[PDB]
Amino acid sequence: QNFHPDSEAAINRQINLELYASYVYLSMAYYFSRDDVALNNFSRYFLAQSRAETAHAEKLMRLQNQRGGRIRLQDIKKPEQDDWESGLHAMECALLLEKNVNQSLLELHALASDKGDPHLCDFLETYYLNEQVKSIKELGDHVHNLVKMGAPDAGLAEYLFDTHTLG
Amino acid sequence: QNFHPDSEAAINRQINLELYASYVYLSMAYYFSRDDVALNNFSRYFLAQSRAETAHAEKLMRLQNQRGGRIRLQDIKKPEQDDWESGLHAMECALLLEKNVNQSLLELHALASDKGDPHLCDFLETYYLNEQVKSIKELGDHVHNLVKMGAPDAGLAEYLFDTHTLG
Amino acid sequence: QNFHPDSEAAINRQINLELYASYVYLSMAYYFSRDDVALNNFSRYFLAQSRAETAHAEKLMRLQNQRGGRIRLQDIKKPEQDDWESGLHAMECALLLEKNVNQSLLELHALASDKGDPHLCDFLETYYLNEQVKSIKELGDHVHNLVKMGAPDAGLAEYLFDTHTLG
Amino acid sequence: QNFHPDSEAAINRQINLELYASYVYLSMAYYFSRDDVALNNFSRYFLAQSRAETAHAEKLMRLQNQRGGRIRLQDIKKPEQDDWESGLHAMECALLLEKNVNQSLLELHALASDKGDPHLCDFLETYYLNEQVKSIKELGDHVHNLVKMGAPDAGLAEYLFDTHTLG
Amino acid sequence: QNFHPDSEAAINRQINLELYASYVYLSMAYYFSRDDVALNNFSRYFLAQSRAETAHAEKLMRLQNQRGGRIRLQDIKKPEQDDWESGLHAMECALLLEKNVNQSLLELHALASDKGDPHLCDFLETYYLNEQVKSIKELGDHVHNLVKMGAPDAGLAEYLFDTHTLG
Amino acid sequence: QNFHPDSEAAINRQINLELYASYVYLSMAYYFSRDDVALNNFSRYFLAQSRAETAHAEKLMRLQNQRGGRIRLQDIKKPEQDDWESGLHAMECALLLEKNVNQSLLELHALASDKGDPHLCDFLETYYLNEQVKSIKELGDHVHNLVKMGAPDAGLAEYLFDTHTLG
Amino acid sequence: QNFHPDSEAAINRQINLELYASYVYLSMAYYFSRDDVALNNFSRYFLAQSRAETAHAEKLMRLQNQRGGRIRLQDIKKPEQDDWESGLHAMECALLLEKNVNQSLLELHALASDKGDPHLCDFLETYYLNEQVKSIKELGDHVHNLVKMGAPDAGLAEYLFDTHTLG
Ligand SMILES: [Cl-]
Ligand SMILES: [Cl-]
Ligand SMILES: [Cl-]
Ligand SMILES: [Cl-]
Ligand SMILES: [Cl-]
Ligand SMILES: [Cl-]
Ligand SMILES: [Cl-]
Ligand SMILES: [Cl-]
Ligand SMILES: [Cl-]
Ligand SMILES: [Cl-]
Ligand SMILES: [Cl-]
Ligand SMILES: [Cl-]
Ligand SMILES: [Cl-]
Ligand SMILES: [Cl-]
Ligand SMILES: [Cl-]
Ligand SMILES: [Cl-]
Ligand SMILES: [Cl-]
Ligand SMILES: [Cl-]
Ligand SMILES: [Cl-]
Ligand SMILES: [Cl-]
Ligand SMILES: [Cl-]
Ligand SMILES: [Fe+3]
Ligand SMILES: [Fe+3]
Ligand SMILES: [Fe+3]
Ligand SMILES: [Fe+3]
Ligand SMILES: [Fe+3]
Ligand SMILES: [Fe+3]
Ligand SMILES: [Fe+3]
Ligand SMILES: [Fe+3]
Ligand SMILES: [Fe+3]
Ligand SMILES: [Fe+3]
Ligand SMILES: [Fe+3]
Ligand SMILES: [Fe+3]
Ligand SMILES: [Fe+3]
Ligand SMILES: [Fe+3]
Ligand SMILES: [Mg+2]
Ligand SMILES: [Mg+2]
Ligand SMILES: [Mg+2]
Ligand SMILES: [Mg+2]
Ligand SMILES: [Mg+2]
Ligand SMILES: [Mg+2]
Ligand SMILES: [Mg+2]
Ligand SMILES: [Mg+2]
Ligand SMILES: [Mg+2]
Ligand SMILES: [Mg+2]
Ligand SMILES: [Mg+2]
Ligand SMILES: [Mg+2]
Ligand SMILES: [Mg+2]
Ligand SMILES: [Mg+2]
Ligand SMILES: [Mg+2]
Ligand SMILES: [Mg+2]
Ligand SMILES: [Mg+2]
Ligand SMILES: [Mg+2]
Ligand SMILES: [Mg+2]
Ligand SMILES: [Mg+2]
Ligand SMILES: [Mg+2]
Ligand SMILES: [Mg+2]
Ligand SMILES: [Mg+2]
Ligand SMILES: [Mg+2]
Ligand SMILES: [Mg+2]
Repeated sequence: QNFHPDSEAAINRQINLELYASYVYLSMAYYFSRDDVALNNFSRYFLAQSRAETAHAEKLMRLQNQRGGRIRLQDIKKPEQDDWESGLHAMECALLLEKNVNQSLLELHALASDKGDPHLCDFLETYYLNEQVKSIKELGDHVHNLVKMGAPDAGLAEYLFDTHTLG
Repeated sequence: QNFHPDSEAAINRQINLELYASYVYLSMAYYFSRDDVALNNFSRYFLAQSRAETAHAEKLMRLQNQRGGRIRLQDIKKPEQDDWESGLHAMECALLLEKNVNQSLLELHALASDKGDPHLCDFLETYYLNEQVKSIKELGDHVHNLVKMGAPDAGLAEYLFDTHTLG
Repeated sequence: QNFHPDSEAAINRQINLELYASYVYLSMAYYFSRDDVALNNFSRYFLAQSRAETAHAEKLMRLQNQRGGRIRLQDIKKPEQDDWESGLHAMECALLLEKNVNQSLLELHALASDKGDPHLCDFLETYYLNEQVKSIKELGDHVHNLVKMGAPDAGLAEYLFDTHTLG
Repeated sequence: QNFHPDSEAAINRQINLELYASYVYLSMAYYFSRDDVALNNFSRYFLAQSRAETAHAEKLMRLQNQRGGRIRLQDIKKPEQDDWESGLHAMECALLLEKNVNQSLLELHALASDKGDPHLCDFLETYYLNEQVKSIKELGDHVHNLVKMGAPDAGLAEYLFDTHTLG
Repeated sequence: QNFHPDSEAAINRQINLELYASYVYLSMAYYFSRDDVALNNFSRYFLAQSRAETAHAEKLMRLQNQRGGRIRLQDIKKPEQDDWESGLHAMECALLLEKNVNQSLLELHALASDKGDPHLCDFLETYYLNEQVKSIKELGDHVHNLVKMGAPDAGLAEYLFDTHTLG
Repeated sequence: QNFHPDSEAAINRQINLELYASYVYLSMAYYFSRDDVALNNFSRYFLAQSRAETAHAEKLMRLQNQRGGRIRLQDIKKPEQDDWESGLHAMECALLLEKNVNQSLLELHALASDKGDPHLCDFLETYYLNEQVKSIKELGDHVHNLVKMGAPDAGLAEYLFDTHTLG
Repeated sequence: QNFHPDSEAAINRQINLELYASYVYLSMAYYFSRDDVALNNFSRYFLAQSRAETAHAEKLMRLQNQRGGRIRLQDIKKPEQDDWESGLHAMECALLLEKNVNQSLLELHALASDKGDPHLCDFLETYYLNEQVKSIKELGDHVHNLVKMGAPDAGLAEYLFDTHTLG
């Protein structure tokens, strides 16, 4: 009922994007536990983000079931890098990822609005759009502090941020 | 130390296979919560399996870090089906998946043995090989009961199994 | 005192028979946990019976010591089958076993009576004869329900009995 | 999977040997509660060993089921003696029994290694090989103390050992 | 009802025998607290036996009342010795006493059986015959340990038995 | 049983090496509590490592006893330095020590494998090989952070590491 | 301040002697857990002594740091024997060791007195001299009881001492 085929397909694309985001954060988490990086609170922070993205994907999969759509899964692409370079660079990449996921969600909302699907609009507003705003804000805060502190080249910056903000 | 490049690569392949298994089980979980399947304990059972496979993948990623190897992630391929057909068919597919993952782990163990890597052999024996045996046994039990009960065509079989064994 | 050599020997034969019964039930327990049988409550039920028969044997061994007799152990023969065929067939075999053990106990009681051994008669009446009656009754109940339900050929019967009576 | 027929048969032989060990210890337990031996802590010690051997047998029976093998039970032979002669002699016989069971387990491990069965090797290493080493050590300790104390001919030795080490 | 005069008289004889046994054990208890014996746990052990025999006598007196018989008390004869010689000798005398009391109870049971008095037979089987078997076994155990330890001439034997088995 | 003389000797050499490692860490602990070093959490960290190495030595001494080998102790050589120079240098020396101890353990495992001693192989895999991997990883993490922070010449680096990672 | 170079060197010699004493007691502890000695409370007693000597060494190392001295470690020599012969012989060797350590401490006190170092004198009096007196007294008590009991040749003596004084 009131579930447009374009919306079903767009939900499936968003599911894949959320799973991709989860994979990016998983990669980041295990980069920070390398013996040549060893920033354990950066690691835990990104692991927590990874698990949150899996929950984001699952809520959309539940939505598809609830609305009578058909979940169509696609390959989860590997992240763009295996070496994330530094705490600052990972934070900057996460910030860009969240902005890109946000743009996809806003396009999905525009599609739902065009199709007159208020249930889908409310779902996105309730569980996704403000979560994205908060995440983009948090990551921007972290990027700003790391830059001001002199990361990645100032030897104390990422260590101090790991042990005081993320710990 | 004592970490052969062939082993590093084989660990990365096993990481990908564990993530694939997690994805298969996630797909199965959300198949069973469709409005035309609606077997909620099959759904929860496979969701729990999915989360266990993610843990399997993470332990190998930790092993790579601990040994000084480099994690190299690859695309997580989508599962072979989106429509898993029945509770019995999903159980049979899970059984085959676990046997295939087991064969990969036994090949990894043979490689570790050939390279004289007792730490890697013990890691596989401690966390993987018996887990696989138990999982293959459990799934075989479930397949047998579903077949004997008359699944998928006997209308009460999958429902009764959902509500008594998996619930 | 008042302990006839025929009674000493008959007690030793009964010890062996109780140990045999324990072995039969152990075999049954592990038949029901095969991956092609997988009736876990049948398995637990027969395992509990096995442990009870070991206790039956030990009480007779204690009796021999208390009365000044000499325990003389013999081989414990393997059970008649390794494949118990079905839940119904195992229950029917257990019923026959308990009737046979009961007949042996009643012959032992008749011998004790003939030898004027009231301590031995009371021992059998107190710990064995009513236990056997209760066990034969319980197994007869189980056989009747399984037969009426359509076991072994009705696919739901043994499963439902496992999950509702024995569970 | 990866379960060699020679291994299936060797597991069945080991099951029988563990059940035999349990029977030997049961015989010993009830020897020590004779009115002409009356060493109640020797009795309890060997009864506890008997129950441990039954658990050893059951774990192998479970392994057979888990791996898809077929349990094939054989007669449990009676112990070599019904009169165990003394506390020292029983301890010496138990020590020899455990060494013989250990040799059988090491042959089983060598077979599993030859067949490339790391799951079976790990199973034996995890639950059997160190248990055997500890048991052989404990029994050797007990034999040494009993010999030094003058057992069986020094009238106080077995009594004092019963009441201070085993009690 | 169904209470034969021969049984009434035999119950009265058994009452007297139980009271005699209580007196023997009282004498033994106070022998072991002499300043030239001073085995306080032998003393407590026999005092406990004395009190148990008084209970045995009282239960028969209650039986007489319950059945409508007439209690006819007789002198309680003094024990055969006032000097019980040693811990071993007292244990051996207690063993003989319990065997003699057992023979009297078995004769009483035979009389009750001949008179068709199942209530009296059951009373003896329930409260007397197995108690006697257990007591004869316990005393035989104690005699055996004391003999093997070298009592009464080995200076440490009775002391060690007092402080470890009876204490 | 199955305990090769070469293995007995190699175990004794490993005992000595573990005791040496304990001594190195004890020296390091008391270097960091000098009035001209005064890094109390470096001190506590290395003291904890010292106590862990003593436990490593004791477990091998117990193994020798359990297997019937003869412990043969040798002088514990003093550490290579009394002045450990800096927090970074001590961490780098500890890392090299643990790699050297690891290589000795892997040689011991290879010897045990060659001699067909699965109990010894499992002992090393269970209690030593993964402990070494974890320790080498931890020390590598610490070295990396100290280097990146600018230790030993950056005046705040070792102090901050002491007070945030090791405290 | 007021810390003479002769005192610094003598403290370093005493550190080494305390570590040697700890090693002697460690050797003794593991002698008593051999399968041909098996005196578990002798073993625990000497293990506790070993740990106490390590604490004695550490307190002197702390003293060196507190006073601004330089700890200079030396090899810890192996104990004089690996086979300690008997419980009595080990106790006699421990008694001689403690007397020798006491003489070294009294020489250290005489040196501190000659150098006008009341802090060092008080340190020795507070933590070492009375501890040594108590230890020499305790070991003398143990030697006396073992000798009087007939150790090592009286088969019950060391066993009884293990189970009553040290247990
Ligand atoms: Cl908000
Ligand atoms: Cl921030
Ligand atoms: Cl900086
Ligand atoms: Cl298991
Ligand atoms: Cl099942
Ligand atoms: Cl149906
Ligand atoms: Cl009833
Ligand atoms: Cl029923
Ligand atoms: Cl049916
Ligand atoms: Cl152990
Ligand atoms: Cl012992
Ligand atoms: Cl003796
Ligand atoms: Cl009883
Ligand atoms: Cl006794
Ligand atoms: Cl004596
Ligand atoms: Cl780990
Ligand atoms: Cl770190
Ligand atoms: Cl700085
Ligand atoms: Cl004092
Ligand atoms: Cl003492
Ligand atoms: Cl002696
Ligand atoms: Fe998201
Ligand atoms: Fe996000
Ligand atoms: Fe897995
Ligand atoms: Fe799996
Ligand atoms: Fe029975
Ligand atoms: Fe039965
Ligand atoms: Fe066993
Ligand atoms: Fe055993
Ligand atoms: Fe009585
Ligand atoms: Fe009595
Ligand atoms: Fe170590
Ligand atoms: Fe280490
Ligand atoms: Fe000391
Ligand atoms: Fe000392
Ligand atoms: Mg960190
Ligand atoms: Mg690609
Ligand atoms: Mg709106
Ligand atoms: Mg809203
Ligand atoms: Mg977020
Ligand atoms: Mg349902
Ligand atoms: Mg594809
Ligand atoms: Mg292992
Ligand atoms: Mg699993
Ligand atoms: Mg079931
Ligand atoms: Mg046969
Ligand atoms: Mg029964
Ligand atoms: Mg006893
Ligand atoms: Mg035979
Ligand atoms: Mg054992
Ligand atoms: Mg006394
Ligand atoms: Mg008279
Ligand atoms: Mg009694
Ligand atoms: Mg500090
Ligand atoms: Mg040197
Ligand atoms: Mg191995
Ligand atoms: Mg470590
Ligand atoms: Mg002992
Ligand atoms: Mg030397
Ligand atoms: Mg002391």
